[PDB]
Amino acid sequence: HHHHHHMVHITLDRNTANSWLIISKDRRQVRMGDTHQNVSDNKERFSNYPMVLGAQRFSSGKMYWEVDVTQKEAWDLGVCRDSVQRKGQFSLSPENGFWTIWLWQDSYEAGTSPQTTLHIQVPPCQIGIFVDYEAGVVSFYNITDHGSLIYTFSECVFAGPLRPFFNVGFNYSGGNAAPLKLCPL
Ligand SMILES: OC1CN(C(c2ccccc2)c2ccccc2)C1
Repeated sequence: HHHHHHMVHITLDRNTANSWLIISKDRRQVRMGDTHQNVSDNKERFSNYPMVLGAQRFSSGKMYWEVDVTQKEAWDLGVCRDSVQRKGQFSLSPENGFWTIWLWQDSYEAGTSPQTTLHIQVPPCQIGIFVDYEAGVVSFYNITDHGSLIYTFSECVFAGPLRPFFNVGFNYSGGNAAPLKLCPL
């Protein structure tokens, strides 16, 4: 892929984070804490899952960023509507305003309803996410495997401003503490 030149500088929005997350000073890394991180509750925070949004809002154009997923057993990545539900249980689906992929129990899947099996030959250490707002496209690329395509959502009905979306996953196993990191341009 030759999407690199629509590169945008993404930072994380502390105010949207689940109360157990730790966001780095530079707002480019997030990880699961071992407790409540001593923040007040607010209506923006994802309550049930270890999720956080990027600060940037997109309503036009083409945008590209990269995320490091090294050493993690579980995570979700992609974009979502600014209007997504924050409290209680919900599925990741385009009907609920999410365009995502994930790793879970040694398989990769796209967040369709129902979920779609992904075919990845080289487990990725870094993921590229490309959004074309006008075309209605969200695509995922395997940076570890020369940028090979992972998945394309097309005919997307965004229905509002989009935000970068992150889930660091639970760490019941003790093998998923590693952070998600926004990679430099
Ligand atoms: O793995 C769980 C998280 N741990 C907490 C904990 C620590 C001591 C006694 C009981 C509980 C905790 C760790 C660090 C900051 C605040 C609380 C045990």
